Amino acid sequence: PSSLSDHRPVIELPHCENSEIIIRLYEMPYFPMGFWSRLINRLLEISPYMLLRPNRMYWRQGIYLNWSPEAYCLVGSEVLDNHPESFLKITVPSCRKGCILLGQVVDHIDSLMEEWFPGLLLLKKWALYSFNDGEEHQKILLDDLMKKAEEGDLLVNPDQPRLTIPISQIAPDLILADLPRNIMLNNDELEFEQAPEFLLGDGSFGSVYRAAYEGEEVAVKIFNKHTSLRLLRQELVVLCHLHHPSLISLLAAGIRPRMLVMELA
Amino acid sequence: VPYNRMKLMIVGNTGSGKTTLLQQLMGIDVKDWPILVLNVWDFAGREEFYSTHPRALYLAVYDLSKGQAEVDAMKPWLFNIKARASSSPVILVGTHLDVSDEKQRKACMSKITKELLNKRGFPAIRDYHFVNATEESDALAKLRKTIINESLNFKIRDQLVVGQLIPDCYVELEKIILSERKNVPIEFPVIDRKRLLQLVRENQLQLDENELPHAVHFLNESGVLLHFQALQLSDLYFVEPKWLCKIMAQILTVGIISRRDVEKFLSKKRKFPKNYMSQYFKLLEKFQIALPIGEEYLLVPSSLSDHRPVIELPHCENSEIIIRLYEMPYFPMGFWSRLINRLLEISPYMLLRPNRMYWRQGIYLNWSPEAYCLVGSEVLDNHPESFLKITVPSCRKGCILLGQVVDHIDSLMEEWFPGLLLLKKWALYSFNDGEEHQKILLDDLMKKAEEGDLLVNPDQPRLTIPISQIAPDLILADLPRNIMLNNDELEFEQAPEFLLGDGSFGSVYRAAYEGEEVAVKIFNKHTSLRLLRQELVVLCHLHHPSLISLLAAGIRPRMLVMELASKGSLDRLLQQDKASLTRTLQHRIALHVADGLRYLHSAMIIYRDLKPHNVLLFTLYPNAAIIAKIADYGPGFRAPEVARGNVIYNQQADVYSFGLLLYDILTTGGRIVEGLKFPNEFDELEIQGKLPDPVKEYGCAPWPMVEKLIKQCLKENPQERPTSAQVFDILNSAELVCLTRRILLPKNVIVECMVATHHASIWLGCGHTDRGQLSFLDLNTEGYTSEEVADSRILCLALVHLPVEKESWIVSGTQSGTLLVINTEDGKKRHTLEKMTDSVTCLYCNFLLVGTADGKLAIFEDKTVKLKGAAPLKILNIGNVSTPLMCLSESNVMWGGCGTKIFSFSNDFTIQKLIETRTSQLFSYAAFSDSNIITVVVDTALYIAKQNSPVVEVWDKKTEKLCGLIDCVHFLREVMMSYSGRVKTLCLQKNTALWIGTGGGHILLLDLSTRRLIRVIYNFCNSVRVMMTAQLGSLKNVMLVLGYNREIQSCLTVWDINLPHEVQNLEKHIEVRKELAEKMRRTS
Amino acid sequence: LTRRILLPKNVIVECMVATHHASIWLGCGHTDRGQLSFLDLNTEGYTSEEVADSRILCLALVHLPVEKESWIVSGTQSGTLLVINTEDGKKRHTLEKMTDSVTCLYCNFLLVGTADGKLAIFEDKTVKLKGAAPLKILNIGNVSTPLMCLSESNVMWGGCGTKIFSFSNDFTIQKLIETRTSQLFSYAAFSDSNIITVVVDTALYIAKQNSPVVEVWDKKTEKLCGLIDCVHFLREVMMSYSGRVKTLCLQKNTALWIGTGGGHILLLDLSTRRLIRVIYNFCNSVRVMMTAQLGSLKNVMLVLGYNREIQSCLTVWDI
Ligand SMILES: Nc1nc2c(ncn2[C@@H]2O[C@H](COP(=O)(O)OP(=O)(O)O)[C@@H](O)[C@H]2O)c(=O)[nH]1
Ligand SMILES: [Mg+2]
Repeated sequence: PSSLSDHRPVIELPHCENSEIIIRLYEMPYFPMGFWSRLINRLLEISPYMLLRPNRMYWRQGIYLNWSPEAYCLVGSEVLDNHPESFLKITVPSCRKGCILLGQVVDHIDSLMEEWFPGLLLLKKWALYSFNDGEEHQKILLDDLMKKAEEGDLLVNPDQPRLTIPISQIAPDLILADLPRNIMLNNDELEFEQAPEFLLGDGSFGSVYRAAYEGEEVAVKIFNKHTSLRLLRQELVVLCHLHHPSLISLLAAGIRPRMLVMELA
Repeated sequence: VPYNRMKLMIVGNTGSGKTTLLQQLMGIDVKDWPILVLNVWDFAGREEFYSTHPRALYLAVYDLSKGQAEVDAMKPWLFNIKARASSSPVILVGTHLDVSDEKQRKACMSKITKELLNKRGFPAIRDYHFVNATEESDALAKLRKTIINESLNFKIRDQLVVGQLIPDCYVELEKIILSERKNVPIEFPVIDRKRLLQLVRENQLQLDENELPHAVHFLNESGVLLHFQALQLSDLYFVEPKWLCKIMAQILTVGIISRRDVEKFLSKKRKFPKNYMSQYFKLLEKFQIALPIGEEYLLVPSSLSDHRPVIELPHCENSEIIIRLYEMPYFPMGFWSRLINRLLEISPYMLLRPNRMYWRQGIYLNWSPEAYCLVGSEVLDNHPESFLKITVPSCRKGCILLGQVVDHIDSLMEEWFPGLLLLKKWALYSFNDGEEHQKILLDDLMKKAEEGDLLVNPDQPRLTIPISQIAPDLILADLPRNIMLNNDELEFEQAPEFLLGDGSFGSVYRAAYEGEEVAVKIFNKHTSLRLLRQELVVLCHLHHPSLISLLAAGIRPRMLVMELASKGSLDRLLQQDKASLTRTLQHRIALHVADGLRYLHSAMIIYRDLKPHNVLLFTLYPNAAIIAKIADYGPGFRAPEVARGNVIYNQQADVYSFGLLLYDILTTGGRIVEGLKFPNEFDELEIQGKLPDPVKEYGCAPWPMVEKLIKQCLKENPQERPTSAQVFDILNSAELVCLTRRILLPKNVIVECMVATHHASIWLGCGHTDRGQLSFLDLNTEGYTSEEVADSRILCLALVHLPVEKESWIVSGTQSGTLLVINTEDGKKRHTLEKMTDSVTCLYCNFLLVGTADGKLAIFEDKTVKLKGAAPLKILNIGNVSTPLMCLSESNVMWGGCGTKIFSFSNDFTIQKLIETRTSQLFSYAAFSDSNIITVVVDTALYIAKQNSPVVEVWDKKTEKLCGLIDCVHFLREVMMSYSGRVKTLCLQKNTALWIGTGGGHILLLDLSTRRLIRVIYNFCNSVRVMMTAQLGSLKNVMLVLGYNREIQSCLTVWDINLPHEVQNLEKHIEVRKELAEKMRRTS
Repeated sequence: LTRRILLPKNVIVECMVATHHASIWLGCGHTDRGQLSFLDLNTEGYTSEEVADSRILCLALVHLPVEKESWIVSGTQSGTLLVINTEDGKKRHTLEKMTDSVTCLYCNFLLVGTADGKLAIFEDKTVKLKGAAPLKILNIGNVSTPLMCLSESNVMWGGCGTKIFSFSNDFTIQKLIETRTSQLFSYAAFSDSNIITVVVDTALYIAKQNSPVVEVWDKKTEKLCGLIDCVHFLREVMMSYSGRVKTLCLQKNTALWIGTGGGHILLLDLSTRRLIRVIYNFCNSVRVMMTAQLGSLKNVMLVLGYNREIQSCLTVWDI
């Protein structure tokens, strides 16, 4: 109900320690009233089962949702002392179900950034993290995190190498661990040469080649430095629940190469 | 102080004129009469109080113009008076003399000189008068003088017997309370605030355990307030007499009435809490105002029609029915309402509901033409004595009904109308249908029952009757088939060598029955039959595995054949064979006793006698279905509460007694039992409740859980003590059995690592401070010390044992990367080995393996480490600056964790395989898979726990493949942010038990052969830090679990390594006996 | 045949014997003196003549085809035995008076059961003598324990008090079963009772006085084989029906007829112990039942009872 105030109820949560949760921040000074009405309309679509209608508590500029002690998802606006630039904050527990809830939410937020703010892409994406429970969190610009995601290593403290953090915890929606089990790319089965002899076609995202995934010729979409990672999962969203004999099915994704594997015949 | 107040009880029948008598002299109208202040209670109407809740003088008032008939009517009143206060004075006053000819006066005069003044059974009427009218009279002047002088004489009589006079001195504080209770203004005068009122008046009679009970006792006897002591509205609900009497009397007058309609009226009359209303109804029962019929109805005995409804019984010929008569001089007041309450529960099927009818003076139950029952009053001409008649049809069900009826009648009289036990019992019979019945006393039939003969007509031998038809309750024909005595099985001699014991009931002999050892109770000329049947009633309907059952009864020689214990009583075992008394046996005994108590308490039976002398053992074999039983269900070992001799027994008394039994079991020496030999200290000790620490005082091996159970059980306050149901639940625990020790560490001490000495003490690290501090725990004395030994914080400890060189050293790896090596036999021998290039993350040792934070593995030669500054044999680079080594396991090939890879080593320290486990992310969740390995357990598969994972990975070392996942969250998800589900440590036992510690205070026991949850051990502490497997100095294997208990508290818990087995075995044990309980109860 | 034979109003019968060759002798229970009545089944005729001072307790037929004569022995309350020739009612003989009253008779030789538990045995042709002494006398019970059931079905089963006897060819007690041990089953008031009727085939069927059940005993091991619950069967039927057993008759095809004290007669199959059929409301109270053949040799059941105005009724029931 849009008639509600921006009240934020004192709800005791599970997963109170820093390592118990995932925190994603979206910075922008102001999100023109109506933004959160559109946001909640798209937030009231979240359901990890699709890959239950819990005691959600709408906060006008965000929502509680609740889900379960095991997996929950809080989304809403925030502001800090001496930090007038407002921001969105997402809190899910550090687990796959939380990752799923997060992944669906961040896609809804970005689709809103495309919808409510066409062409704006402000909207700074930060991974909030800590090397020790009870300590102060630090922020990673996801652009730099993606530079490190390419490496596939942990966040390594250069001054104290003894402190390292899994990138997948830092940003669960960066590495596709929340996919339906049947489409996680088996890197030991994707016999993809990437040579011109395998070229089938192309597109704005990059190029289409062929590969012997699990011994079968499949089509492969290489997101060749044309907004990779992002477009890849957005396509996966379209592919999810897309089931018809006349259509090209998904034969596993592949976030590490940014190469979607599709039906070829 | 010299209390000068006395009660005046005025009794008589309605219309006597007794109130106006009182008026001139000066349910129940209560007023003071200062003369000496009398508390006058005028029983105006039929106030059952004289029987429902009976320093007083009785004034018996009757109408002389009615005559001798009225005199006889007063016999029940006199009986009742004698029955509760035979020593109290009675003044008999005839009224209406001004309308009664002296003919009646002298007729009644002679009547009382012949039948009351000189007749036993009545409370020796002290004096008497006749009064013309309540206008005034010389007779009344004399009566006043008589009342005064006689009440003085009475108190003199009390001084002669009781020791108290009309100025007897009572504690002044009780007198004060009387005044405090006088001053009470409450809308619904029910008092609980009395505790506060005690505190208002300073605090007098401060002995709540003794003086308080005496004050209350006094307050009822003195006529001040009302306790109602098994009601819920009893102890904490003191009620104004005026309301109790008024409201209940009114409701009677406001005959079957539904409960609900009564509730409706009551809720408008006086808005009582529904809780109080449930008690209200219970009070109506206890005060004989109304009896429960169905759960929705009340009988309301008073006012029931007194015109016995026309009932035509089936069966007419003499031989078709059985008749029993009870001759009485008069029925006691309330006799019938009490009798009815008992008879309503009769049923020939307890081993469709009956068409019940009520006469006030009788009950008719129908059921079926096959079996029905009529009980009611009948009177014959020329036979002043009133009497009961019981009629049942002559068949087995009819017999069963008869047995129940006569058992209730005799029990009624024993409890409520003793003195009669008069009650001439007659049986009716005839030798030919169509003729008249003949009477015979049951005593004579018992004489014939002993002969076993037919009743034979002394004039004509051709006419005989099979005794059973006349009296099927003299011969035990109403027994369950299961307990009829088979005379071809029972084999006994009654010879001296078989005598097991005796008592007021007769004697007990050892015998054989169906090839088994049994005990035979013989009622050898001790008011038998009645005692026999009482025991039969109690024994039947109690069918629990922990009780001694009945193995057939037989009237022919009047016997009860019961189970004989094989190993004898506990007391003997305690003093004769401690070797049998193992920890396992002891626990099982405690369970079996607790069950018996739970059962008997649910059966509303207070045992009142739990001592070692009453516990019987049927086999010392620890793993048996039934081991201990409680004898004879239905000294200096008393609860301090009941030890006062001024309270009533209840379940809490038994619980306290149980606790003492448990204490006695704990100390197998029976040390407090040995204390009995000096009873002057023993009985008082228990009264004091100041028992010594069973461990420290007697040298008894620790047994926590039980130790606190005893403390919880033996509390001074009855309301604080645990219920017997709860006691059992506590005893029903594998944790109870297997927890052996618990040592708390000093406040604000944090231990991050442990090394037990395999030979009885533990070396402890210390992560509380930021300084290399080494602590030490002595398990033999629970001693504790600590000293700073290094600069940076100690991370890992390891024991170097050189039995060849006869020495051993503690290797302390720390944050600085140094290795401090200290001789266990000499604290002065401290030295440092070659410093590592990074901190030490783990140690293992033969070669001393040092795993450092930079992924480097140093290997030191076995003895070489003795030298200061010694270098390692060789050094390997496994990981890197960001991938530290964290685990060296071995169960002679090494396995271990390095970042996210699993390595393995040969005896030449060469790498035999680097298994990258990152690929497990295809299953589970990538942030769990991608995390540093904490520990590696090596069995027939590898068990991997990673940092902050909730999932344990199972790997096939033979093919290097993921073979399964263990979801710890799932297991605790099944259990109803302490539930983090984070895996802390893994220990593995070669009997398939897998021990998994976690973030919260839980330990999971899994079955390696099936990957299944055996049990969740929990509410251990705040968080589990480390777990070790270690052999004690007794060679017993235990788990050493060190945890946090945030108030930074930490502690060491020692568990019996066989916990997994105890969990399963106990569960089985409990279930088997559960089934047996149902088996027994169902047979009946 | 089911012939409903009615006798004169207030006629009461205490004993019955039929000539197995078509007529029945009946004892006049309604009188105060031994009167002997006689029913002619061929013409439905009925008469009576005085035979004794005391009443008749039991009648029996003595037949000597070698002598071409037959007699009715009258066992009376007096203990005397009057022998009455049926070919000549005036030709009467006398057997030695018993020590007590005669409860039962069975006739080669005549067995005489008495109230004091004795069994006199009179040699067949002593029936022609007056003041004749018995062949042999057995001491079975006593004054408190009467002998009452003589059931040959070639040895004699004896019902005396609570014990079952079996007598040899020379009157030796072959077997003795005290049935008081049956109290473990049933109910003591029934178990402990005088035995009235004993029926024997493969097992013994014991009807005790005032019992609603029949005991079944194993003649081969002397053990209780089972119980027949008559009142149960009447319970199955949808103070007139007390269920007390009055008489047991048994045909070789296991047809056990149980006459009760009411108007019902229970026919039961002893090969399965299963109720076959109840005769409903035969009379108000069945007294005795006898298996016999008519003049046509038709096998009928002589069901004698009362329709209480005592209306004695004999139905010549169709077997
Ligand atoms: N003639 C006469 N009648 C009396 C005497 N005392 C009482 N009664 C009558 O009895 C009545 C009092 O009865 P009460 O005491 O209220 O009834 P109770 O409590 O049921 O006995 C009054 O009517 C009196 O006049 C008396 O001395 N003489
Ligand atoms: Mg009055």
